[PDB]
Amino acid sequence: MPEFVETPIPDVNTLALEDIDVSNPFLYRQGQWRAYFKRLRDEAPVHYQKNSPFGPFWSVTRFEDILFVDKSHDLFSAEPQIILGDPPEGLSVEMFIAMDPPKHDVQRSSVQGVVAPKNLKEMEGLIRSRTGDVLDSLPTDKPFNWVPAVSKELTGRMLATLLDFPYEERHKLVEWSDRMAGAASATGGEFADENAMFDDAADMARSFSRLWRDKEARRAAGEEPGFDLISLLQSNKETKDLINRPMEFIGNLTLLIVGGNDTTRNSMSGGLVAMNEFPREFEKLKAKPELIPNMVSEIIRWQTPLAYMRRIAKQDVELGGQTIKKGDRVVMWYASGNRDERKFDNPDQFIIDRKDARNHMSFGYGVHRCMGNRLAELQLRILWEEILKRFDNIEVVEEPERVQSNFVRGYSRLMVKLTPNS
Ligand code: HEM
Ligand SMILES: O=C(O)CCCCCCCCCCCO
Repeated sequence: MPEFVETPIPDVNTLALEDIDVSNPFLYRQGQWRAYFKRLRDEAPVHYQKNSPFGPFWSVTRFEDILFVDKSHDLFSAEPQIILGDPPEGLSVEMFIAMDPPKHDVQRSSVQGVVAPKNLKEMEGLIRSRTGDVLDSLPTDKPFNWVPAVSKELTGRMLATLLDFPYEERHKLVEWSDRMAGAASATGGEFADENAMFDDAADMARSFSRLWRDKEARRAAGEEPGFDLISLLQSNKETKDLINRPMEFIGNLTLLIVGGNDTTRNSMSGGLVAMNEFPREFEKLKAKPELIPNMVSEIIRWQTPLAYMRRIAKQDVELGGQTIKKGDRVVMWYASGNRDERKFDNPDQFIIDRKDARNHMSFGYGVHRCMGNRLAELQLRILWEEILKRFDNIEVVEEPERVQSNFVRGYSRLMVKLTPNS
């Protein structure tokens, strides 16, 4: 697993169509991703790259084509993986995000109760109060890094709540999730030490087993089950014994924590970046706070926290005037589709009252459409409500540092200065 070392990305018009390689995990940081995807959308909407560090792959970059691919599980498989590359040999974990129907459906239906409306309504007060306390704690006298202070802080707490994982150890959930989703061989991310991946897998399984048993014993001793996933699984006849199917046990708990880890964090960081590029939108918001839910959809579209999901063609498929061969990897570039002017007028503008913001494809479409979508939107809505209660302005004071990945579109440093109300 070689490290990816940053080099300057040239202008896309310097290249031949055939040599456009969008697997490069520095395209987002260097701010080249937009022009690169624009050339793909306009000149090669269904595009084969025969030569990449991850092997050959197709890129699908227009909004309508991505819908078709994502919705067509009869034609494209999500197995065995949904990142572009491969996980390191021997620590593939099976997750339903990378499974086809019918097995996908059974696994998803066994956990979906944790984000049912009535269950999210139970989490709401705790989300609000944490959000409030975090924001109350922030300094207003000087800049600070919003990423660890707010985005990661609130996210780590949410992950712990989802499993009733011991609160004081929540950092481990985030760490385990980062290392899994950031493997160099998978996404071109910064994690290239396979030993730490094996260590984490071992520790996770020890820690999740211990928790499962602890929660069984607590329930038997008469603690009321909570709104978490483990309580939910222990309530249903079908999942009461999930610990004895180790692959589904680890897979489902892992998927749930990875699912809302960097996505929600980067949505939280992202809206401040968008507000800084389009500061009028923040005045519009203060004047019409009822826009928050639509703004949340706009933040998610604009940021597009996951750039893609990957599929394999189950058979030959004609698309965009090209022939995708059975067995070929195909990458649905949501980051491109959400900036497709054929769908969205003024795609690169952040417009918090954009009429069709809700139609973004940041959550995908079809049978793998993000199961946590309402939980993400809930958290974002609450963040901005609580921001509006406290702050007349939120200024980004330094160019953000962006994460190295072809999959995560994220921020590691976001220096912010707050100005309180009165
Ligand atoms: C803004 C935040 C988020 C974004 C952008 C996001 C994005 C996605 C995407 C793109 C998919 C796959 C779509 C496809 O293949 O068609 C997905 C699946 C999933 N997400 Fe999220 N997600 C977010 C938040 C969350 C949260 C908070 C959770 C859980 C607590 C979560 C849990 C899941 C799960 C379980 C799946 C698997 C769905 C399936 O395979 O049926 N996500 N998410
Ligand atoms: O080793 C493996 O199988 C795991 C490597 C792939 C990591 C997949 C990350 C899943 C992202 C889920 C985001 C859903 O909101």
